[PDB]
Amino acid sequence: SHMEQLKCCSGILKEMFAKKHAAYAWPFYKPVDVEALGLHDYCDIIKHPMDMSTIKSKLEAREYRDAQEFGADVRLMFSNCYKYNPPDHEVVAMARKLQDVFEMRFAKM
Ligand SMILES: CCS(O)(O)Nc1ccc2c(c1)-c1cn(C)c(=O)cc1OCCCCc1cc(F)cc(F)c1O2
Repeated sequence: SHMEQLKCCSGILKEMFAKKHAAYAWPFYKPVDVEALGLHDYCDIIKHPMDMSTIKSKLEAREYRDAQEFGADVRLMFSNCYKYNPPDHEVVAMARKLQDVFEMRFAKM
């Protein structure tokens, strides 16, 4: 059932927030602060922004029908990072390391 699927999704996000992955997961914790980072072109490039706190809030509010909808927002968060930032940038390599953790956990359910 989708009820048991969403419970596993809470567990995946819990690992993503844990101190174990904190070294590369921290730039995805809260929404991208465009004013603090000085990213003048971020809103023009990224139409649908996403972060781990928004996914955590949408999960508690039962905004996802199934595990696929949760995975769609998690992948949107990574896809936005790959689209905006340069390929050689630090945050892109951090996104790949966090996605390695997500893809492995998301597949094993
Ligand atoms: C917690 C959300 S925040 O409050 O906005 N903090 C926050 C801090 C640093 C960030 C990001 C966000 C960030 C994240 N993501 C996913 C993006 O697509 C774009 C970003 O900014 C790019 C410009 C800064 C360059 C940067 C340089 C480094 F050496 C490490 C990074 F992690 C960097 O990136």
